[PDB]
Amino acid sequence: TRPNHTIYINNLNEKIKKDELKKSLHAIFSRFGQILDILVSRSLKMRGQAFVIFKEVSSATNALRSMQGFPFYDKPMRIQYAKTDSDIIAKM
Amino acid sequence: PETRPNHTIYINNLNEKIKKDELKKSLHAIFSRFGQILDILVSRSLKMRGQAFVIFKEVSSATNALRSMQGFPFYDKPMRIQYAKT
RNA sequence: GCGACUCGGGGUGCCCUCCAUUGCACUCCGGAGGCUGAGAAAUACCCGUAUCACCUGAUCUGGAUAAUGCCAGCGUAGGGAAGUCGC
Ligand SMILES: Cc1ncc(C[n+]2csc(CCOP(=O)(O)OP(=O)(O)O)c2C)c(N)n1
Ligand SMILES: [Mg+2]
Ligand SMILES: [Mg+2]
Ligand SMILES: [Mg+2]
Ligand SMILES: [Mg+2]
Ligand SMILES: [Mg+2]
Ligand SMILES: [Mg+2]
Repeated sequence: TRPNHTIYINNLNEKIKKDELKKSLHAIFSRFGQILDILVSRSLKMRGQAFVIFKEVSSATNALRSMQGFPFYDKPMRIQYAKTDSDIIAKM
Repeated sequence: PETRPNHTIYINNLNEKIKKDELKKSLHAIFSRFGQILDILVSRSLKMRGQAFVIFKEVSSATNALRSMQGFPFYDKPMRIQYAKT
């Protein structure tokens, strides 16, 4: 896949609240770069997943490569580059 | 706000199920790497459950502490650390 | 001041217990049962100049709860959709 400012994370523990996820996710991923936002959805379709939007793309690679498979609340987490830019990015 | 940087750190999202006594010990170890520790305050109120303070002798210490352990797994729950107010 | 009509604005969460789901979103709602609410999915409810819906602050603060804007604060904050008819 092509690099993107946004990394796609899944296999997340589904019982974690949107806000703890956001908060906790900012914890794991700050290191790599300035984050613009973390988008969580618990809707059947999008539960257990999340999108982390990075100001820099070097940052996302820097994150995905490093945090790949790393533990998160009792279970690993998968990371890939998002398939397409996020709105907040697109318009730039 | 502004996260104003000082020598004490405030961790939260800590595992509520763990004995506060053991928790303090596990907190001393894990953090005694970032320098001198003047004291660790683990919370005891059914409202402050899951949080604690780590008072470092030096401020720089607290800074590396935060950074490094930020989001670090601890009893199946990523730590979250910031500076304590004032 | 209530109230109609017309058109428009808006939110849809939490899990002490179960089942289903590994899902590429910004077109913002799975099933049972439980909680709050007017409303947590229906063109249902609510609202249209507003200290009288809702948003942004807020990944905010304080308290409670199984848990959640559940209750406070912030909040005379910054935004936010009007004409017509009738007593
Ligand atoms: C489907 C659904 N939509 C909306 C609500 C209502 N709702 C969700 S958040 C909120 C009010 C929050 O007010 P708040 O922001 O806490 O006032 P503040 O503390 O900012 O002063 C309401 C009424 C509901 N109970 N169910
Ligand atoms: Mg139900
Ligand atoms: Mg508010
Ligand atoms: Mg609160
Ligand atoms: Mg309120
Ligand atoms: Mg109350
Ligand atoms: Mg207001």
